[PDB]
Amino acid sequence: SVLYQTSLMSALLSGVYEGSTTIADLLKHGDFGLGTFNELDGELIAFSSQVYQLRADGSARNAQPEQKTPFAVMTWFQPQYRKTFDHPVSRQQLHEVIDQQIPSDNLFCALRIDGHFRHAHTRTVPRQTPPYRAMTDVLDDQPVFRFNQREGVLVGFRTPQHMQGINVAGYHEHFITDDRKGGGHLLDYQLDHGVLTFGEIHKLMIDLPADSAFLQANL
Amino acid sequence: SVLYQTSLMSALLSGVYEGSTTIADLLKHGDFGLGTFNELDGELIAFSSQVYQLRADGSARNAQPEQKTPFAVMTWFQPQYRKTFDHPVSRQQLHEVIDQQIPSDNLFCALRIDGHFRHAHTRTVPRQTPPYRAMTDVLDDQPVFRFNQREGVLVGFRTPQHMQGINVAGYHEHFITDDRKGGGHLLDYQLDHGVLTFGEIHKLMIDLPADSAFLQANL
Ligand SMILES: [Cl-]
Ligand SMILES: [Cl-]
Ligand SMILES: [Zn+2]
Ligand SMILES: [Zn+2]
Repeated sequence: SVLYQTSLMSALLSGVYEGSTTIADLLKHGDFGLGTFNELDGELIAFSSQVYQLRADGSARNAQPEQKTPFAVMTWFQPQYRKTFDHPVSRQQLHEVIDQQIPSDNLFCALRIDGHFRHAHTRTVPRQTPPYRAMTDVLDDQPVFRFNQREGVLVGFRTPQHMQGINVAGYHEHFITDDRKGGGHLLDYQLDHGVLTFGEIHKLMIDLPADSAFLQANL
Repeated sequence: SVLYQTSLMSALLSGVYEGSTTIADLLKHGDFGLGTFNELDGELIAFSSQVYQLRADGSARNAQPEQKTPFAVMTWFQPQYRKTFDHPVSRQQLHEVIDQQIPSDNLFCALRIDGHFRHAHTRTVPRQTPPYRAMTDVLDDQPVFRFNQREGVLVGFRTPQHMQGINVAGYHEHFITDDRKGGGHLLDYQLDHGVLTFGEIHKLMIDLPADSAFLQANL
């Protein structure tokens, strides 16, 4: 298993909000992952090669193969572990299960949950036009959506602290509903019951783009 | 071209001085590069699939395929640029030639020089036994070797500042003499005349080990 990363979080945060990488290009290096759309028009969630666009209004829709991303992380998901929960468990409790099984912070984890969420709180970036506001100011203004008692899918990664420059350090998780019409970037959640699958990943490929914005960015 | 990195500089600097990766394993992902030997017994230089061990006494010898490394960076060298110097040029002048041609700090460069060095100043780490002294104290005690008016080969990489956690930020260059009996990790040099070949690299593969020392290291 290889975590295949398109560009750098530092480049995204510097104001490089467009890339030439398509959703079809992402699915060449995985069936599973997360990322951002061109102009920061929400974020993607991918699992079993199905890709959805999650937008700031709490909506999900099928991603089109031609859509472009300035940043993404994909893998061929090959989980080594399965745990079924018949009783409610919080996000932080689920992370403790994963951290106990993969206690080295120096490895990546990929995690998926299929089940019934008591709640799933989401906040997703809206489409930006330059000159760009500070990301923290954009997030202050974005409403949180609260999915209550919903069946759905969670996709996430755990990133080592030794990667903080390059990627989201810690857990990054996205959510989509069973009907695939709702979801977002997760702030917190509680699983009422469902199945966790996850695995460790030892290999990271970083693919730096050629666009002039990336090349001329100050990192 | 892919820069293939075995482990992390942060893990090496934390005191993880042994890996299970062999020189033969390194040559599976390149013909060119740099790295460190188990127990920090000097450093390797590799070019056209020839690999040499450079030790603290200023000696070079052929590396054996079974020797192990805790850290290395290798590539299939595919230079896009060639410049011949008929007149003396310093290391810092040569770097200016490369930086002008590949002005984005956000890309990697691989560089090779074949030619006659006015001087090549080297300092190479000696074999360490735990408990380990601070790397800065070890370097303070290591003599500098000065190669004067020698034909030889330089191998090096330029690492983006956006990678400082993971790798040597900036230029990392090693030197070996024509007779392959002398060389080391370069501090400074001047080329009297010779040929520079170099290329940009957009892709980095980081391969994290499984040994308990790496997994239990604090990074
Ligand atoms: Cl709620
Ligand atoms: Cl000298
Ligand atoms: Zn997200
Ligand atoms: Zn060196």
